[PDB]
Amino acid sequence: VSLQEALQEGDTRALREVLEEIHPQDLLALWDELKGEHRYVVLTLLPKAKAAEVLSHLSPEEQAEYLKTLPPWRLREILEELSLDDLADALQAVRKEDPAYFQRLKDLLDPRTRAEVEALARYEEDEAGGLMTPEYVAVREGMTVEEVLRFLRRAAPDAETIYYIYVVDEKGRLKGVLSLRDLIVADPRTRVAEIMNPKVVYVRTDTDQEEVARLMADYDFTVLPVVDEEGRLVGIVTVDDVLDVLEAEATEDIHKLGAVDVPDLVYSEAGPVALWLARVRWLVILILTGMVTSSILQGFESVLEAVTALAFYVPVLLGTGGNTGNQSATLIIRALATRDLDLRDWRRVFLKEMGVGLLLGLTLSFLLVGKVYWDGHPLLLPVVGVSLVLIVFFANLVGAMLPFLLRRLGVDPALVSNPLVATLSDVTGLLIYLSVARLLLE
Amino acid sequence: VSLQEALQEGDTRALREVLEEIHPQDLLALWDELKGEHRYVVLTLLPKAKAAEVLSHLSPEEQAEYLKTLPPWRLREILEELSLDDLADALQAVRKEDPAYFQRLKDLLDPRTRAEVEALARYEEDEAGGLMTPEYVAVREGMTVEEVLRFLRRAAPDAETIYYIYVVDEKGRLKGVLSLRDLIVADPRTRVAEIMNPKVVYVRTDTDQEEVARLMADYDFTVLPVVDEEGRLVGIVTVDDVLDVLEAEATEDIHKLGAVDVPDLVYSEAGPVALWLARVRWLVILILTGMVTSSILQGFESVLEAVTALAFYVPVLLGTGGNTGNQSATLIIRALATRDLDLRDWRRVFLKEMGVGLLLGLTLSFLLVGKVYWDGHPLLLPVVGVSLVLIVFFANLVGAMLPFLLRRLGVDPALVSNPLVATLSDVTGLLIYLSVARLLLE
Ligand SMILES: [Mg+2]
Ligand SMILES: [Mg+2]
Ligand SMILES: [Mg+2]
Ligand SMILES: [Mg+2]
Ligand SMILES: [Mg+2]
Ligand SMILES: [Mg+2]
Ligand SMILES: [Mg+2]
Ligand SMILES: [Mg+2]
Ligand SMILES: [Mg+2]
Repeated sequence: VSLQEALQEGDTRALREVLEEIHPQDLLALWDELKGEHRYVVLTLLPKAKAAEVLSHLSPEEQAEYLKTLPPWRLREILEELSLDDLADALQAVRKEDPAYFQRLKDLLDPRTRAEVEALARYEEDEAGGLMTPEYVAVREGMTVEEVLRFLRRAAPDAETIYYIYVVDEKGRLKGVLSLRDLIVADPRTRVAEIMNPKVVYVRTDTDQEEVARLMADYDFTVLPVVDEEGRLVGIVTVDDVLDVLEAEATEDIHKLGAVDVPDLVYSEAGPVALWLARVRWLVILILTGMVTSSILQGFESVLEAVTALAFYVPVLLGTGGNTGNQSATLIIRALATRDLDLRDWRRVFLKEMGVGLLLGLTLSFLLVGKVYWDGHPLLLPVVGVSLVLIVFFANLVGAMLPFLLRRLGVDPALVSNPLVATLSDVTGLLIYLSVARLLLE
Repeated sequence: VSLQEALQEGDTRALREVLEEIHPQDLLALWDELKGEHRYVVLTLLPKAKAAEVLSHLSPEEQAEYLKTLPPWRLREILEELSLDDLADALQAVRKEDPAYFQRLKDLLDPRTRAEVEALARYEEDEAGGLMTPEYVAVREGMTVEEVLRFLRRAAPDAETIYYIYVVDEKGRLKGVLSLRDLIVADPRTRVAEIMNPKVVYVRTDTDQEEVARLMADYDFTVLPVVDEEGRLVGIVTVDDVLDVLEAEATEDIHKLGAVDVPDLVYSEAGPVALWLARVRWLVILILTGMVTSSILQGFESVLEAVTALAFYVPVLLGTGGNTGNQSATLIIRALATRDLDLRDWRRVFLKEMGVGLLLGLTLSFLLVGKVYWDGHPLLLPVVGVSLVLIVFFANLVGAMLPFLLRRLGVDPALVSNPLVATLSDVTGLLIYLSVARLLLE
């Protein structure tokens, strides 16, 4: 963290001596800790490589932000020494802000590369496309080892990775892998179609990130081959590239465990007006059904004017019944995602749960009713116990069987938030404290 | 999914023709879909490799489970053709169940390997140790390229990975990397200390998984070098190995967003008794403070017998106030984790939020109070609006400033669940509907 010295004079000499011995990340680490001036000045000095990298690892918006400021003499320079896949996605960041700057800034790009990027924008950001890089290593089945090792002796600094060589026939279709770990021990005269592997795993141009992701986690890979409608090899996907697709779809899920329902969402980047518009979309439909909570507490007013001396027992009661429905749904929901359990594993849970439900209800009842007495209302004390428990159970069995419900209909169970619960757990959670009090007084 | 044929006869011939052409994973996929008999019989047929693999990818308990049943003539067989790191962790799985079987089963292990694993158990399963594998590639600074490429021509099938060669001096200390991608283009006569990289990133033997994980996501690596107290290179960590550490610490986090507070937790594996003991640890402390919710609704009974005609407005009211505190805490909590925001970023949120809070409260008030009239209680209609709003705000500002609170004291913010909120959001959320009704009647 000494860089903050060879930069205060705004010279040239003492600065360049640093922007060559420090790793891109160190910078990224102290980047959001910089000033609108230093940054605007550093992203125009580090070498072609470093500058490019440090950019691809910036918020999509923070990227296009410095693609409108940075001097045009460096644009046609960075865009090149910048990995293609990282570009494609990054280049798009701009489009969400300036549909013109795109068409224009795009020209600064060499037509030899542009035509390639003019194909990675046609693929969604969900499917393989928006992740696959064309800079791969592809050989032919009718070649030698001494030949492939010599083919990589060159064109090695122009391919995302030469550790996994793919094989394709004349028509361009894939038909086998070829670990370099093998090209090193094999005999220099051996054919390629004899050390290769015909049983190759792949991913279609259109496969949800999550899906693609999973494969590289089970099959313990690091490089997945992307194919097209017919079967031609048109791109590869790196692991450090998908290692993010996780934290992303991971934070997208932790998010939908609240109201917050917006695709890519960061925090430091979003004015109060922004959070508001989204957060309040949900917070509202939620208090539409919750509204019915108080409307029903009305229909049963006749007998309620009798439950006059009590009813103070709807907070602790309707809440604990909610907390339950949560743990339940939480646990099952993530499960459905971790490929643990399934659409066919619902019976098995329904049951398994009934046990935990009535199991808890009892431990809890002893606690609530133990004080529902000591508090000062020994009168009608069954309404409390019979309900808390008759509910904790009825609740845990709701949040537990709901997530499945969605999947049976095709919908990210993550949608079944905690509040969607702490609400429907108030709806039904009340009707019980009513019949368990009405037909407990006549 | 044809395997279910060459297995019904319980023969020998037609079965082994399958357990040779089927990938380990296909099996794992249909493993939890098998019977206590087929499994117990298949894990004794597949070749040394496949059988070993399929085991390392099984719940820690489901592992040690089949290490007490499987025939002893296969144990000293699997435990060998089984990667060391995966063993270490796996062999421990047994220890949490049988402190004897361990000491014993351990014996079937070749002393040459045993002494190696008798060192991977002294490292926590949180720290690097429980993840680092000793089967790495380490060379010396004073060697050539044609020499390292020739050193890998052999001992290639006994190293976790030879794609990233590490350099160390005579005393065994690390001092540079060496990408194979380089050993391929460099001149066969070039020394090692001239194409290597002195600026190497590393991880100490004791570094929380998450921490070690992060590195391999930023520096876009795939192989991290593990060092010891002094600085000697004693192990490496694979990406596909850490790619899990994520989904793990990822699901540990989504879990702590409820009561569910237990380290490694799977679902299919946990008798209602299991879930119960943990889930109910939290659901209890939670309804200890929630208990206070109804005890306070008492202290204000004198004025409450007055609020007879009403008070049915505590469900929709105290709930929406809770839903708010959730979105808040959820968003901020995950942020603290995504390295977005910080312990210094508390002021900027407190403010940013005041806006969103009072912003929402109003949108919401319009909704609640719009019906608090049309419902049939136009009388004292301010108690509803003034509170809902005076609360939505005071709630969102709680769940928003709570996660930081813990971090200021060193505690995984994830602990601040949603229900921990939907409860404290009931405590304070009430006291308001009281002063906003008591000093609104005199
Ligand atoms: Mg894996
Ligand atoms: Mg990439
Ligand atoms: Mg998605
Ligand atoms: Mg999801
Ligand atoms: Mg509640
Ligand atoms: Mg930890
Ligand atoms: Mg990364
Ligand atoms: Mg490993
Ligand atoms: Mg965590």
